[PDB]
Amino acid sequence: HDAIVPFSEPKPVTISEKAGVKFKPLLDVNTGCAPYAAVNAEGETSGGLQTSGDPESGCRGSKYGSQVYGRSTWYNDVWAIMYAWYFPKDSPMLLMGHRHDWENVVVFINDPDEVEPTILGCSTSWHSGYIKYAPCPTDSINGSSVMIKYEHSFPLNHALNITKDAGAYQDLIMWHQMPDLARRALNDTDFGKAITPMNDLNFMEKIEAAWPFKT
Ligand SMILES: *[C@@H]1O[C@H](CO)[C@@H](O[C@@H]2O[C@H](CO)[C@@H](O[C@@H]3O[C@H](CO)[C@@H](O)[C@H](O)[C@@H]3O)[C@H](O)[C@H]2NC(C)=O)[C@H](O)[C@H]1NC(C)=O
Ligand SMILES: *[C@@H]1O[C@H](CO)[C@@H](O[C@@H]2O[C@H](CO)[C@@H](O[C@@H]3O[C@H](CO)[C@@H](O)[C@H](O)[C@@H]3O)[C@H](O)[C@H]2NC(C)=O)[C@H](O)[C@H]1NC(C)=O
Ligand SMILES: *[C@@H]1O[C@H](CO)[C@@H](O)[C@H](O)[C@H]1NC(C)=O
Repeated sequence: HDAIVPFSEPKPVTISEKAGVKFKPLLDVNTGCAPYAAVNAEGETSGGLQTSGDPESGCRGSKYGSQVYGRSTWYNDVWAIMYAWYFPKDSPMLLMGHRHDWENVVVFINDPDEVEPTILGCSTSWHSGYIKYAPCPTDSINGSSVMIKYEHSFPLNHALNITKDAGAYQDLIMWHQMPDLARRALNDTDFGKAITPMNDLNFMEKIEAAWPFKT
């Protein structure tokens, strides 16, 4: 329980690293787990938590701090950045819920190599699909940080959506900055009902599913 030590956020050097840090979302959590690190540098992964009668018990926050995962690519001449969070359980009241949970938002900007790139759209994970916004509404943008809420509405489990309430930042690690042992684990580990969204199997399919523009 709470054994995984997160990666530190390295000081950004490349275009994509700098943009990754610049456009980190704010995450506000409502009645669920705080985000936890899913994997460590040695490739061990979180065991999650069994479902129980309280949505937050055991997962109010790691003694090691939190993590947010990032991965980016050009797609259809727009720059797409995925931010993903891992939670040890998703266990709402009245619902069966499950061990493990992965959520993500995809932020779309015009070009990462501008002094002030423009957010063009944003898509928030919703039970394997997305809620798509084009444009990303201004009231949910805090500087260059989209404001995201993790919450549940009966009769479905937790999901993400934009919000006007400012949350908090987590230490960001980008896919390429994790050691090969960690990427191997994120590529291969079975999280049951939760699917790791930025690993090599799923990332491009997810970016395509997240495309919010009326093309
Ligand atoms: C995802 O988030 C969006 C953004 O907040 C949600 O859309 C919003 O839904 C509410 C419905 O409660 C709309 O609220 C307004 O509320 C008053 C209540 O008195 C109503 O009278 C107004 O006519 C108006 O509908 C709000 O306009 C709407 N915003 C947008 C941009 O659509 C959306 O429901 C969330 N989706 C999920 C699945 O949770
Ligand atoms: C998920 O990410 C991991 C880590 O980046 C990828 O595993 C790494 O990539 C290849 C897998 O084909 C391995 O290289 C191969 O090693 C064998 C045995 O030494 C050699 O015969 C081949 O010529 C090739 O060099 C690499 O060792 C492996 N690393 C680890 C730690 O597993 C994996 O490919 C990714 N999965 C997907 C679906 O992309
Ligand atoms: C923007 O985020 C900060 C925390 O990062 C918060 O203190 C502030 O109230 C937010 N402002 C708006 C307008 O959302």
